[PDB]
Amino acid sequence: PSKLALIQELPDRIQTAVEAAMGMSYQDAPNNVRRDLDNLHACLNKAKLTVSRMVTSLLEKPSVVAYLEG
Amino acid sequence: PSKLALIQELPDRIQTAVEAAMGMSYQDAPNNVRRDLDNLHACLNKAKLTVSRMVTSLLEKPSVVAYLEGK
RNA sequence: GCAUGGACGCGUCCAUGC
RNA sequence: GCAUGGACGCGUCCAUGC
Repeated sequence: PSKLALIQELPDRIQTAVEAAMGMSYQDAPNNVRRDLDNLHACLNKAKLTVSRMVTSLLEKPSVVAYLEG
Repeated sequence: PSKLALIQELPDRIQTAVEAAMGMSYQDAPNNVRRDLDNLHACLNKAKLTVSRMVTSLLEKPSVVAYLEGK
């Protein structure tokens, strides 16, 4: 795969690494563990959004884009 | 794949999604582009570290592990 | 109270782009 | 000015251990 692709695929690959964990349910979990698992969801969500934002920043830099392809 | 395994695999599933981009070399690129891609690396290493620290912090809590296991 | 992890708010500084 | 990322400081909330 080309470098431009390597970066464009980041947000999705990360989507994949994480979808299983934050796709599981903890309806029976106690209030204190429910809060901790919710904190995990927030942590993953923020890592997901950050990478996503980072890549959008990278692909809006005409310089970075030019290099990634020629 | 139980709930416990589901969470234990995180740091690894994350390394996977990220190693391709991170193995990529850009040492032939211009200085400003080299800087942004270093910032990319800095950024991704922090995401991996945050998640790992989160998972470890979680798996050290007897209350949460008990739940994930099934007790 | 001490420490750890995360989220969030305020500010300082560094880099990059427009 | 705007945007993104990183470092640092201060503060708030949650959780855990002692």
